[PDB]
Amino acid sequence: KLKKVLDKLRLKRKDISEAAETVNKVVERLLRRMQKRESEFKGVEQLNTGSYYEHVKISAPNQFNVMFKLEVPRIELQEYYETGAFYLVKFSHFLVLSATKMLSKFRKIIKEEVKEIKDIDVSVEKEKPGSPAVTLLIRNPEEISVDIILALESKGSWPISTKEGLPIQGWLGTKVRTNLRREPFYLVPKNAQGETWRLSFSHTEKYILNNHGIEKTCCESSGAKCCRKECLKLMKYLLEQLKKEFQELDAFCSYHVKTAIFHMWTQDPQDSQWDPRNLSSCFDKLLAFFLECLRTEKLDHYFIPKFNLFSQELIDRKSKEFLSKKIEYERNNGFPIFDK
Amino acid sequence: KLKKVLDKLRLKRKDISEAAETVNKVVERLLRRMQKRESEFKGVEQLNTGSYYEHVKISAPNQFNVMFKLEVPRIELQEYYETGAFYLVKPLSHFLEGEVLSATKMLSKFRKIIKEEVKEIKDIDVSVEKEKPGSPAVTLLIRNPEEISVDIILALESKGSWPISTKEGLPIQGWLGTKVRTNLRREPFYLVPKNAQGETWRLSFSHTEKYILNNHGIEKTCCESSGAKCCRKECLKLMKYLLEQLKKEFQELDAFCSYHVKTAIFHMWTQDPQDSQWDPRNLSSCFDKLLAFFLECLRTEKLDHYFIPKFNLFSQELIDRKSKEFLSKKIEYERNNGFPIFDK
DNA sequence: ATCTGTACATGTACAGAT
DNA sequence: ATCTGTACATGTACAGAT
DNA sequence: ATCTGTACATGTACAGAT
DNA sequence: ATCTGTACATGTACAGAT
Ligand SMILES: Nc1nc2c(ncn2[C@@H]2O[C@H](COP(=O)(O)OP(=O)(O)OP(=O)(O)O)[C@@H](O)[C@H]2OP(=O)(O)OC[C@H]2O[C@@H](n3cnc4c(N)ncnc43)[C@H](O)[C@@H]2O)c(=O)[nH]1
Ligand SMILES: Nc1nc2c(ncn2[C@@H]2O[C@H](COP(=O)(O)OP(=O)(O)OP(=O)(O)O)[C@@H](O)[C@H]2OP(=O)(O)OC[C@H]2O[C@@H](n3cnc4c(N)ncnc43)[C@H](O)[C@@H]2O)c(=O)[nH]1
Ligand SMILES: [Mn+2]
Ligand SMILES: [Mn+2]
Ligand SMILES: [Zn+2]
Ligand SMILES: [Zn+2]
Repeated sequence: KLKKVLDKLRLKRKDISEAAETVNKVVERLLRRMQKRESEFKGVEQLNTGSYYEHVKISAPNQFNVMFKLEVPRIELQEYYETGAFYLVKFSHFLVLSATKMLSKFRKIIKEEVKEIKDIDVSVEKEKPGSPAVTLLIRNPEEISVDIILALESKGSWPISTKEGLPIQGWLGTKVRTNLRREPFYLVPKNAQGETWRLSFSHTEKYILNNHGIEKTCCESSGAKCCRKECLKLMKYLLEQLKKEFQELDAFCSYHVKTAIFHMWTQDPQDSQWDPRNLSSCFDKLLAFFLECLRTEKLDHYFIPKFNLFSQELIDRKSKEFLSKKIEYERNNGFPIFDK
Repeated sequence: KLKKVLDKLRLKRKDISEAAETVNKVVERLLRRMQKRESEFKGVEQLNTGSYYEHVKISAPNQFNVMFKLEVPRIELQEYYETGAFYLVKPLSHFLEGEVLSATKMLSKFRKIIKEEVKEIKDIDVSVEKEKPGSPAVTLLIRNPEEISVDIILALESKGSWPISTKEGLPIQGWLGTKVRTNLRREPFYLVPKNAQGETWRLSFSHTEKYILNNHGIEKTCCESSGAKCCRKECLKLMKYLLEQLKKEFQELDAFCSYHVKTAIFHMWTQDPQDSQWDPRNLSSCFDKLLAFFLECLRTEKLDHYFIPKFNLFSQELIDRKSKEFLSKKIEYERNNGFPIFDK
C-alpha cells in the first residue's frame, strides 16, 4: 500500500552515482574558485544540507542543497522587527553588512565560473528575489538543480529568539541539546529588506535527521528500524503531488512538512511510537497533526518558537482551507494522488 | 535496605568542596611546572579520570585519578608477547634506548620533577608516597586536615587507529550503538608506564570508560532531567563497596581491585542493554544479577578486558585459584546472609 | 603596533542539599 | 520540587612576546 | 593551507531463506 | 510476501603528509 509507494519514491543507486559525480565536479570547481582567486569569500567551506544529505530525498536525485559557509569575526546582530528569524549584521567591501550586495558578488563569481565549464551542461537559473540561493541547472542527460547558499558562520551563543527553541529534551535529551547549541549558528541572505539576513539551522536539522531516535541504536545495524523518515517521505510526496496540480498551493513548501514532523517527533518521542508495522497509523497521525496546524493557522519554527510559518501574513486562510480540503480528501479516499 | 547503604556511601557536598579546592591547587601547580620551557614534558595536558569524575566514588572524596597526557608524533608499537595490553614504543630524546622509548626512564624523570615541585609547597601538607613497582602512578598524599590521595598518571597520547588487540573490543553495538562506537574509536588511545620489562607501556581507555559511565543508557535521556533514572551507577557503587570492605579485612584479596568490578559491570551493561533492565525499583535483582555474574567469572577463571578481549584479568597467572575460591565463598556468604559487611 | 598562550567568561549537566 | 557547587566545554580578552 | 587514505555510517540491488 | 546477507555506492570525520 504505502510500502508500494515508498518503493516508487526510492532512489536508484545507479542514478545517485551519476548525479553525485557531476554535482561534485561542479561544486568542487566553484569552491576552489572562491578560494584560489583572492576573493571576498577566501575562507569559505562546504556544508551539504537538505533532503539528499538527510536521506529523505524522494523520486530522483534531482535537487541538492550546499552551503558555502564563511567564518566571520564577532558580529553584533540586531533583530529586524520582532520576527525572530531576520536580523541586520554589524562589526570587507559590502557595507551594516548588506545581504544583497554580498549575494550579488557571490553570484557574479559563480556565473563567471560556470561560463567556463565545457565538460558538462550547466546554466545558472534566473534569480528569484529574496531567495538566498544561486541555483545551477545541470542537464547531465537528465535535469538536476543545485542550490548554492552563501552562509555567514558565527561562533557566539545562539540568538535569544532561539532560547525556548529546539525542544528536544524529552526526545534526544539535554546533553544533545546543549552540545548542538555549542555548534555555531548560520545566517543566509534571505531578505524579508535588502540588508536583512536569516538564521539557518540546516546543520542542526541534518544531525536530527541522522540521529532521530530516543534509543542510540534507532535505525542502526544492531538496533531496530523506525518509520520516522518513511513518514517524512510520504508527507513530502503528498505535498509535491498536490503542489504540481494546484497553483493555489504555491505558498506551501517542504520546509513546512519538515517543521511539522519535528514537532510530531517531539510529541511522540518513543521509537516504538514509530514502529514500521504501524506505518499507516503513523502517517495518519502526522496528517491529523498537519491539518490541526492548518485549522489553527499555527506552525511554529522548531528553532524560533515566536515565528509562525502559518501566520495570516505569510499564507492566506484561503490557501490553508484549500490545502485542508485536499488533504482531507486524499486521506478519506485511499490517497488516489499517490497513483499519478 | 540497599537504599540505606547508598545513603551512607553518598559523598557530602561540603567534603567534595574542601577536597576539590586543595587537589586542584596541587594539580594546577604540578601541571604548570611541567610546562617549564626546558621540560621533557612541555605540552603535557590534564585529563581527569576514575571514580570521582565518573560520580561513582563512594564513602569519601579521598582518592583522585589524573592523567598528564603528552601528544607524541608517529610511534611504531610492537605488541609484547601476545598479551594484547602491553607494547614497546618507537625534545624527549633523553629517554630512548636505541629505537625504544623506556617507560621506567621516562616515569622516573616525571617523578623526580613532581617530587621537587611538591617539596616547595608550604601552602598545604602534601608528601609523595613511596614508589610501588610497576604502578604507572606518582601518588600524592594530602593531609588537608583529612587523608586524600591523588594518583598522577603519565600518559602518551596517540591519534592513530587503536591497536588490533582492540578490534573486537568495546562491544557496545546493541547498547550505545555503532555511531557512538565509531566516534569513540576516532578518539586517541593512551599508553601508561605500567610495566609487565622496564621499557613496556600499557594501553589506557580511562577517557573512554569516563564517557561510558556518563553516557550509560540505551536512551539518550537515561538519568537526565527529562528522562528516567536507572540504577546502573548505584549497582557499581554497591559492588565497589562490597570489594573495599572485604579487601580492608582480608589480605587474601590483595590480587583484586576495583577495575575488576568495573570491567564486569561493563559486560553486564552489554548483556542487559535496556534501561528498563536497570529500573531503580529492581535495585536488589540488579545488584544480585551483577553478583551472580561476578561469581561465574571467578569460578570459570574468566573476566576479559572490555577493550582487549584476549586479555583475561582472571587468568590462573595474575590471580591464584585459591584467591578466587576465597573471594567466591565470601561473596556467596554476604549474599546469603543479608550483607552484614555493609554494616561495618 | 601586532600576535598569542593563558586565564577568565559563560553556560549547563550531574547530583547533593534544602 | 527547587536551589547550588563542581566539572567541563567553548568563546574571548589581554599582558607579555615578537 | 590542501590533499589523500582510512574507516564506517547510511543507502540500494538482488538472491536465497523464511 | 518479508527477512537476511552480501555486494556495491556515496558521504563524512579526522590524521598524517605536503
Ligand atoms: N531549507 C529551508 N527551506 C525553507 C525555509 N523556509 C522556507 N523554505 C522553502 O522550503 C523549500 C525547501 O527546499 P529544500 O531546502 O531543498 O528542502 P529539503 O532539501 O529539506 O527537501 P526537498 O528538496 O523538498 O526534498 C524551498 O522551497 C524553500 O524556499 P526558499 O526559502 O526560497 O529556499 C530556496 C533555497 O534557499 C535555501 N534556504 C532558504 N532558507 C535557508 C536557510 N535558513 N538555511 C539554509 N538554506 C536555506 C533552500 O535550501 C533552497 O535551496 C527554511 O528555513 N529552510
Ligand atoms: N584504572 C585502572 N586501574 C587498573 C587497571 N588494572 C588494574 N587496575 C587497578 O585497579 C584499581 C583501580 O584504581 P582507580 O583507577 O582509582 O579506580 P576507580 O577510580 O575506577 O575506582 P576507585 O578509585 O577504587 O573508587 C587500582 O588498584 C589499579 O592498580 P594499578 O594497576 O597498580 O594502578 C594504580 C594506579 O595506576 C592507575 N592506572 C593503572 N593503569 C591505568 C591505565 N591504563 N590508565 C590510567 N590509569 C591507570 C590507576 O588509576 C591508579 O591510580 C586498569 O587497566 N586501569
Ligand atoms: Mn532539497
Ligand atoms: Mn580512583
Ligand atoms: Zn530510526
Ligand atoms: Zn541511567
